[PDB]
Amino acid sequence: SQVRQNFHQDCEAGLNRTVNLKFHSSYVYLSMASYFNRDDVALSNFAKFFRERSAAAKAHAEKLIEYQNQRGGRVFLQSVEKPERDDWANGLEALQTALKLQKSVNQALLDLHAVAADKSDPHMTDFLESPYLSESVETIKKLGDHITSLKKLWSSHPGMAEYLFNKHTLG
Amino acid sequence: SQVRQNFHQDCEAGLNRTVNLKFHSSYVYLSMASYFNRDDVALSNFAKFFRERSAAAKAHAEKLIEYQNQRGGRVFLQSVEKPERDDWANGLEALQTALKLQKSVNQALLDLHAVAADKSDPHMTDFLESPYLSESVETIKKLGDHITSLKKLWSSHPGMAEYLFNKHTLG
Amino acid sequence: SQVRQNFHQDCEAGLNRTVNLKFHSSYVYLSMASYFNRDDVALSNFAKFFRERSAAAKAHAEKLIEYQNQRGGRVFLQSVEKPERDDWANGLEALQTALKLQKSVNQALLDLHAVAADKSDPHMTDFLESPYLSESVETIKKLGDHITSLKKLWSSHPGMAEYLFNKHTLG
Amino acid sequence: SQVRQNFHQDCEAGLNRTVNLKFHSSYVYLSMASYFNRDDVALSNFAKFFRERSAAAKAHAEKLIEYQNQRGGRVFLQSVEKPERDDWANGLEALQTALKLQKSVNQALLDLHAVAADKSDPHMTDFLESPYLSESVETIKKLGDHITSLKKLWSSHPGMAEYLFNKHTLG
Repeated sequence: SQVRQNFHQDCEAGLNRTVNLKFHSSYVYLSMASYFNRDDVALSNFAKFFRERSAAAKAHAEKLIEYQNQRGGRVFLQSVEKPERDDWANGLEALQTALKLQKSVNQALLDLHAVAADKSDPHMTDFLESPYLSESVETIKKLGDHITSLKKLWSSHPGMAEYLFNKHTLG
Repeated sequence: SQVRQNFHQDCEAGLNRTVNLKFHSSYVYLSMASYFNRDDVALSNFAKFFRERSAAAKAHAEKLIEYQNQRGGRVFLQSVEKPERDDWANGLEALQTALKLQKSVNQALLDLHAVAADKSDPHMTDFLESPYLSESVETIKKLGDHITSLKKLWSSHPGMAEYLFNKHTLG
Repeated sequence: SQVRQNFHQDCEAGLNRTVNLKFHSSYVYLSMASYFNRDDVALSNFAKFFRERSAAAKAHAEKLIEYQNQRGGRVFLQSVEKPERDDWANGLEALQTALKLQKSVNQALLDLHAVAADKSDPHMTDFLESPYLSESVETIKKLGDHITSLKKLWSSHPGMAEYLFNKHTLG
Repeated sequence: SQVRQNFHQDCEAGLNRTVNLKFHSSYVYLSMASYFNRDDVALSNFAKFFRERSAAAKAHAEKLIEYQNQRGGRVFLQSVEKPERDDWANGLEALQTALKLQKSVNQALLDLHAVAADKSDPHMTDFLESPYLSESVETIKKLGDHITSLKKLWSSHPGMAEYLFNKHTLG
């Protein structure tokens, strides 16, 4: 590539692994959004919340693909594995699964950053920091706050907890 | 009728039965709306909800009457039977009665569609599909969602369940 | 499902197969869009065109998932297979691959329609017709027109053909 | 300097070398812009393109001079060497010369970044990353895309290639 400069193979490969990871997350959230729209779950604002997370993860995957092209790397897409579950039990469990998902995606981004740093690629570390690393920690804080608030309500009544939270926090 | 063309007697008769069915539904919802406005029930948004369903069913009956005229059939109106109850117990029971009502009306519309299809009347099947069959399934999904949400609250406290739902969902 | 009515298992299953098919198409177009953004291909309007097709297929998959929920079926997501190629050769070949892709997706939709018809589900046949079947034939006609125009230019000079078409037709 | 803090001599010197490099680039592009305005070349949009690159490089040199003052360093200006050529042959050759020029300027910026990093100067690495390193890679990608598009047309007819590109891409 006539454009390629100071772009290491390990950074190119790591970038391709990270887009698959982002697509996988998006698919997971899509599953959650669809689950909450079921007539027997009926929590429209939980669904909306996960639909937004799904869209955000997908956009991230797309921007990482664009970055690959801009640096002169070659995009290699892999199959996207289905979510681990089709039934997400309830709103608290879905929220907790999302926190763990976001934390593992954050770790992958941290690891990718470390490779760019080790390879002395200031352009990539800069790109990874804003907005990827920053959106990650914000989302993690928001999910953590949400889990705390829902847990407090859960202790009183789970039926009412989900209904109230869906309305006052997610709405 | 100089206008009549490819309009079978069975479709004409079925159409007349369906308008009575629509008027009967409207009357049922009117009864529900009035019940929720009682000083000892006092759930103004439940009443409003059933008042809208009543108006929608009535409009449907009117449009079916117009369709009969447009195709050259003759309208025959029958007496409208009163609702089965004057007292609807509570908000959950009223909602459940409505789901069953909507499902039987949906079935009648499906049966009517099948007769039009069997008689090779593409104009009538098309007319029945949009908006009749489509509004039917949307209403059924909404009522199902509503019953799920109210049932969750019911498990905690029925008194509070109705008050909250009337305010946050129906309002 | 309290909402389910006149919804056959075969229609429910077919719907789940079709969303995977739609997601697979979207992924294919994403691959094409990314390929055209490579510094050694550089046909920004071809990329834009495939990016739009990708977004359209994804939206379709999402609406089919919503339909499943509305009828009371249960969504089961499967893994999304990667595109068959990472390198798409050129603009004419990418266009020809898309026509074949659209035609097979159209066939799957026709087959699904036939199952709904056989099961006497007027709601589903109606839903499949507009906008799914209609967007399909429009896209197929547009792709066919595009292939004809590009082929005419190709016969003179492929280098210039892509550059001109990218600018005057896709731009 | 009462203002100087955590500003190493090597970073101060490197900054002065980089402004000369930026001024030299600007001068090179000025030469290219003037060449394309010759009555015997007459490619007004190629000239405009190089005129913009010239202005951008000059602005960069000016901002680096300001940075030197802000950190308490002392600006030392050196003579600006003339471009290596007065005649740039054609549009493809000028474009290729620019890619190589941008890549060497990018390397100098990467080297400067590495010195700041080694000296533990987070303010300077941050300043170098945005917008210097980022504009560099964007320009390199754009020049690469341009060379690809022009090369495709060149294979058919160089006379027409320049005329079309000057109009459809650079215009």
